[PDB]
Amino acid sequence: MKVEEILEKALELVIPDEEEVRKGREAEEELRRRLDELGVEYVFVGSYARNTWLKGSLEIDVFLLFPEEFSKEELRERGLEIGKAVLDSYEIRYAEHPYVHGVVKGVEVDVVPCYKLKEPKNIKSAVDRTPFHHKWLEGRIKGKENEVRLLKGFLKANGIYGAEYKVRGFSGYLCELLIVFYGSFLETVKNARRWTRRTVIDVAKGEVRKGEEFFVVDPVDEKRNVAANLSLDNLARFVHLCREFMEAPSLGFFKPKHPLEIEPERLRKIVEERGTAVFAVKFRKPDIVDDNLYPQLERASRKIFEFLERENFMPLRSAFKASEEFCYLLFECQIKEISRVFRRMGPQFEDERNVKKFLSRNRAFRPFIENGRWWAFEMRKFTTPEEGVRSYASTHWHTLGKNVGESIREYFEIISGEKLFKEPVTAELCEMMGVKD
RNA sequence: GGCCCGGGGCGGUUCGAUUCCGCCCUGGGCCAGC
Repeated sequence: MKVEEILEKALELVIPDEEEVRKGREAEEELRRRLDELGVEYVFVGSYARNTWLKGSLEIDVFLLFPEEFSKEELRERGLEIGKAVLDSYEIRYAEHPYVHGVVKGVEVDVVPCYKLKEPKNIKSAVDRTPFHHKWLEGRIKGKENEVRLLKGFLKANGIYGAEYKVRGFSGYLCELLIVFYGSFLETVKNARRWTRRTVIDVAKGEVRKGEEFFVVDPVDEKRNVAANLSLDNLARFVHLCREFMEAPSLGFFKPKHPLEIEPERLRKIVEERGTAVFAVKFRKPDIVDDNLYPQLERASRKIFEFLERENFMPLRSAFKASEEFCYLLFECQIKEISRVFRRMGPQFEDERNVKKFLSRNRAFRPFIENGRWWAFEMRKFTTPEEGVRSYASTHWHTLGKNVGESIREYFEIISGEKLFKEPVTAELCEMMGVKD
């Protein structure tokens, strides 16, 4: 029930078992031969090449080295030809440039084209930098592979493992740099508790300093921040997570939490107890990749949240969920209904010119003075949050992300009441309201 | 696609807008993809 005790039990959940390892080995061997028969110049990279992959995430990464002088077109075409001839099954994928994904003797494989270069400068795509990251990591991580797995298991279990937009957490590469720096999972965790939003971790200089933002400098390029996409709040959840684990080590820190679903009836009662306005904007999920979609759901959610606050509906928090089918932007406000009348600030009494224009507007109520300036009573076009967002979304669809906005323009609706509790959003709502138990 | 910085045009709203809500062109930086 002590740190060392728990970590020994944790390796069991993070380290791949013999069969998963053997399987991976037989795929590597078979893949090596198929490539050598074609006399292809390649290099194995990633967590599989450095035996640092988390149990259950076996995936082999093969990068095809190409002469610096080739056109990007050659790399894709020849790269496609090679992946095609060497994979049991294939499928083109797309990052900054297209590549090939597939299977070999049961395991997931990525056949990626890149330039074989000496010295990081002259890098044309992120994929060119990968081989360099690999060379730097291969000699320094050796011997600490399980410290990397324990760290990965910890972040994954707690929903902040990857660096893609759906997570905004800690990439694999970042985890290995963290181990090379701190020496182990426990040391990483012990020190992370002292991290601030101004921390700068420079692996190459073996230094830690104060910067303007959380910055983990890439050993292979000092101008690159490896944790660039680690969100501020995620950085915060990690720090607090380390403080907790060191205070009461548990195996539950490496185990994914059960969705702990709640019956909608109880949900309704809680929204009743809160006396707030809870609603969602439902529309169709545009057919695009998570990496383009989630940042859009974030913008759309934010723009609307801001509309709600300047409109005085006192928004508490927002959320959002995607599905195969639709997208939901969730909201909770403190004001279910606001009066129709509100007060507008006018000019100071001395301003005769502007006071006159301020009174020229025929209004239903006749303005008044207070503290030296005129004020007017005006009437709102809407008096409820839902009613406000129907207006906002209908006319400001274009500011909600290129795709999400285009979809909301062609269709959207606002759900509330029971009708909401029946949509695939009860989990997001529970996280958004702090529902506990 | 999203984020940061900067140019040139507009619409709306307001007593009053560079200053709030937004739309066109447009220069550079960065992020995810592995």
